[PDB]
Amino acid sequence: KVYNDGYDDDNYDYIVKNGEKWMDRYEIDSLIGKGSFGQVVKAYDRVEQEWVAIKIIKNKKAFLNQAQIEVRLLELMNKHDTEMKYYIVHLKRHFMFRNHLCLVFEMLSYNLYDLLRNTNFRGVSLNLTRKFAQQMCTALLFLATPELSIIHCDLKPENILLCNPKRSAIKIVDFGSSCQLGQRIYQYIQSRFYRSPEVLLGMPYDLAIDMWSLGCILVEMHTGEPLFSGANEVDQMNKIVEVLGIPPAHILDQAPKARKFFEKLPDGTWNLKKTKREYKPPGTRKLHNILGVETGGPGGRRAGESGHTVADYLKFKDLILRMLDYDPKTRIQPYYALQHSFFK
Ligand SMILES: FC(F)(F)Oc1cccc(-c2cnc3ccc(-c4ccncc4)nn23)c1
Ligand SMILES: [Cl-]
Repeated sequence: KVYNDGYDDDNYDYIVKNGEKWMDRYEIDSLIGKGSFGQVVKAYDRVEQEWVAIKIIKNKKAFLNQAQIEVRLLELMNKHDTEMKYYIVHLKRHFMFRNHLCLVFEMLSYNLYDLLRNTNFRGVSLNLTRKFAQQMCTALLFLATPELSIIHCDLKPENILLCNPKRSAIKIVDFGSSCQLGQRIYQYIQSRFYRSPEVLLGMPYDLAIDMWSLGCILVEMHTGEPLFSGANEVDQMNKIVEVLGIPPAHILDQAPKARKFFEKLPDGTWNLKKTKREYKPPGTRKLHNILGVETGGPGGRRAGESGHTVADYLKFKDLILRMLDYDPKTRIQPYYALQHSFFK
């Protein structure tokens, strides 16, 4: 019958019903949320006797194909992360159910965007930020293992989950957009706020694009707001240039999409194309002041508060700037990010 025998909605999602029992094994409790891939559902595994989160993929070839890549990437991670000490959500198994691929995960709590909303977008503390930063650098270290070389390609606050509302532990979720070094190279990957300059410029990219995203995420987690909130690629590039200046000439010379944001003057120098919206001149929106290094943190909301010293902010800003290096050949890599003084 049409609509998968009446089991699916107009968006190829399985219509979730509380209390349903799948495979005479999973007792579905309730829907947790939806994403572009489909839905995540809270369930009780009768066999293992534990709560699980089941990701129900949309009943559509394009989404099924992405989930098949995710399964392959998580299974290859499990072969190297059997202790699970590396901070990636753990896939327990998968199965097909009513023409939906279902991935069974350990149950986690809500995501880092939800954590910001509980904060009313005032940000979490610098100490909590440091703890988040340390775990994500360790995760990026694990993904950089040569036999893995996995690029997540969609790091953002909604793709990082707390294990538990009362603890600082986090895990990275959702590898449906992910890939390994040496596969297809795409335009328009990564969520726009977190999209690296390499990808905007249509250049080849590697694991460093996740570090760029990480840098943007960490500032957001403390300020409460995206660092670079582009409405489109040109706005996105221009907002990056406000904080970090014009990209180096050697990179723009190599960039296939450079002329979409920049032009060369007769003397050979690269300048922003003018499109209305007017931007701060390049490099004048100093991150020193977005973080309010000498002025009580973002918006002054940390004035008079311990664990927020000027030296802490100077170390934080230094680490962030290394993560937002324009050149992916020198952008700080996970191993050395973990030796930065912000963590000592
Ligand atoms: F927003 C939606 F994701 F739809 O629903 C949500 C929203 C807030 C949390 C979760 C949640 C709780 N415990 C887990 C474990 C894994 C996963 C996951 C794995 C792979 N890909 C995506 C998610 N999610 N999850 C799912
Ligand atoms: Cl600065």
